[PDB]
Amino acid sequence: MKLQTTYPSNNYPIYVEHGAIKYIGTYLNQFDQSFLLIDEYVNQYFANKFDNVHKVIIPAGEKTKTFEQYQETLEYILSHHVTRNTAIIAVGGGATGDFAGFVAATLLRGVHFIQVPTTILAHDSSVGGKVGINSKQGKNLIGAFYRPTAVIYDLDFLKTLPFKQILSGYAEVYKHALLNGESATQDIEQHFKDREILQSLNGMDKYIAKGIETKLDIVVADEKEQGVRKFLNLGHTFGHAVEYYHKIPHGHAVMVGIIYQFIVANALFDSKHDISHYIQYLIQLGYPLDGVQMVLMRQFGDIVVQHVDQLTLQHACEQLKTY
Ligand SMILES: NC(=O)c1ccc[n+]([C@@H]2O[C@H](COP(=O)([O-])OP(=O)(O)OC[C@H]3O[C@@H](n4cnc5c(N)ncnc54)[C@H](O)[C@@H]3O)[C@@H](O)[C@H]2O)c1
Ligand SMILES: [Zn+2]
Repeated sequence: MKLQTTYPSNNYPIYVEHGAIKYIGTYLNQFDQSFLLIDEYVNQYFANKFDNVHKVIIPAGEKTKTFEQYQETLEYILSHHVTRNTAIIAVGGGATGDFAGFVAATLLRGVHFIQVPTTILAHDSSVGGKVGINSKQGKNLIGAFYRPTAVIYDLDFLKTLPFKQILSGYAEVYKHALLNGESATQDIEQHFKDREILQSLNGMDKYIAKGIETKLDIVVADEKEQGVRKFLNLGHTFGHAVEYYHKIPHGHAVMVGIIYQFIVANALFDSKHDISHYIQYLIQLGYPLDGVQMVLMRQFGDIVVQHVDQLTLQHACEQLKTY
């Protein structure tokens, strides 16, 4: 399946399929040089699937998204007397994509950029143009909006994901379903009903694709997060925090924030959200359970963005600790 952005100009394809890795060669030709920036671990796993093109091994996961690693990689690459017709190919998860993407965005004011996502959670991150690094202050505080030349998503990369990464990635697949509606949420809940099915990845393809289409509507609609793209931050308000203190996986935190979010909506609008229902769903999936802006779902199809006071968040956290 090939998806494609529909902006008034400068659009990119999104190849989602088992074996899409092939499509990378078709591009590589039209580039002077190509820098294969690949994750430390990811390189171990697929160094062979890849062996004018240079491989740059960067730290694992979030370890590379530092301002320091940003200077070193740009410098190292710059030393290779590059040109504006150079491409940065990002092989790895969301962390490498963001980092490599920020290098590609700032190198010579912007060079060519190929996204090669290898995680479930990367179905979300490789789409939309958000790239960047973290700051000693907080998460993705420094970055840019920069459209890749193409997104090449090969589903076979997913076969080697520990369950920990499956769970983490699922949170985003599930967030999109939530944002996509009540019918898509009950649809995905019934399929991925337990840890076993989830861990097997059976049918994740369809849901991943569905997830990309959902976001592809929102980001083409509101590219710079000036309107509806803020709905994508569902459960990231409380998620982004929890993550930075307990350093759990990104997706694990989102789920906790998605629960939290439901609790808050119940306080304000009294949505009558079966919190007990969502909690049990996380338990069945195998999730280890151990005015501030905010994207709140008042009802499926009625997503809102508004401030919330400490007292409401204080009470929303009280309720959550119940579980
Ligand atoms: N719009 C956006 O740009 C956006 C949206 C969502 C999340 N994010 C960012 O993305 C990151 C989270 O995504 P992530 O989970 O992919 O991060 P990640 O890069 O850290 O990948 C998770 C782990 O999986 C390993 N891994 C990668 N591919 C693998 C594979 N096929 N087999 C086995 N192990 C593999 C990595 O080495 C890493 O240890 C965060 O840094 C977050 O801030 C950005
Ligand atoms: Zn996210």
